[PDB]
Amino acid sequence: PSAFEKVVKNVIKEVSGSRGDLIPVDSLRNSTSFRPYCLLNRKFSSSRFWKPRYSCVNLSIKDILEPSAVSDVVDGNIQGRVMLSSASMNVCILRVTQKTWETMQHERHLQQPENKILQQLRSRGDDLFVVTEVLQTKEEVQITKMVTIPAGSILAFRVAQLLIGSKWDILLVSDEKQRTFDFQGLYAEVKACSSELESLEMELRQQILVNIGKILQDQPSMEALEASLGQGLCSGGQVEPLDGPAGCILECLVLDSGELVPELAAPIFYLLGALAVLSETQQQLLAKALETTVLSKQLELVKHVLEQSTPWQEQSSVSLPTVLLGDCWDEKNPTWVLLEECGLRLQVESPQVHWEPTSLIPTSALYASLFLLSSLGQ
Repeated sequence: PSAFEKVVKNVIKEVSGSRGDLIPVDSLRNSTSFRPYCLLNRKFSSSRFWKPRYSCVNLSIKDILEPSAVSDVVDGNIQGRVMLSSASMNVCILRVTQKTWETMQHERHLQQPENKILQQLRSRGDDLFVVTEVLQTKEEVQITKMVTIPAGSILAFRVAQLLIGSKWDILLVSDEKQRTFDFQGLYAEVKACSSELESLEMELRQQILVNIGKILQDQPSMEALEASLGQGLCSGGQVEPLDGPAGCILECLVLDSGELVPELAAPIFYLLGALAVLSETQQQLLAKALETTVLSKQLELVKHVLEQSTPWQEQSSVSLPTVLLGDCWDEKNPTWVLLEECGLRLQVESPQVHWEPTSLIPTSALYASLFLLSSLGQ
């Protein structure tokens, strides 16, 4: 949360919606992408405890069906005003009624001859969502570096997964199971995964670690890596070789031909997703600790924060064994920042951490990342 993630976290927290998942916007330069009726894709989701970043398809919805338009954005419901941490800013929300969704679901139907993007997306198994309610600004606001935010700038949005095939329809109710085209289970997932890694050759492991530690400093490598893995997996066939440390890992999963080994590549697809959700500063600091054992502690602390925050709906608090980290626990401690960039606010006095529901998804993966990376090196 550098500069502009702060005012967005204020607005989504004060008037948070108990009707559905209110996803926050990330960059102010990308806010136009997430307008109502617009489209976003998210990669495959082989887990329940997280769902990686929603990425913008850079397309609306009137252009996937037959006749073009979308229709129009309805429901200006001005959010009156908010409190900040000048200091008096009015925001507004833009929604599209399910009535207009269902008439346009019956008015226009799917455009079949779409193979440019619709086929590039199903080729990987990616979920597809439409932006269904959005929260934008009314006032041209100037907040303190000084920054200006123009009228209509979007600050958060609600999405609706839609599935394809014979009929297109919208999922206003977020069913995490249908695809487009407790902690007991969490440990069950990440331990079932770490099983298929505990059967790998020794220097096989250490090569993937250092190569992952290499692409830990460069996301585009990871995005393409996560891409090749998803393309080759739920479709089969041959994967095109890749360069850089993205390629040096890829070469560990193609047989001799370009075809992947599922028992050996889906788990790295998994770990990859667990790294997808991390913060830039977060994944960077994680890169230097791969070659050490100071992951088991990080694992064990994070295991704590999630084993003591159950049930995961109520804004709870947890105390942590400061004694375990060895080093003086403070604002410049590794595990402090891992959890702070994880969306939690910490303090030295017990209870040390303040766990929110917003950070179940990120903290989830922070455990998984630490579980598997620590699982390679034993």
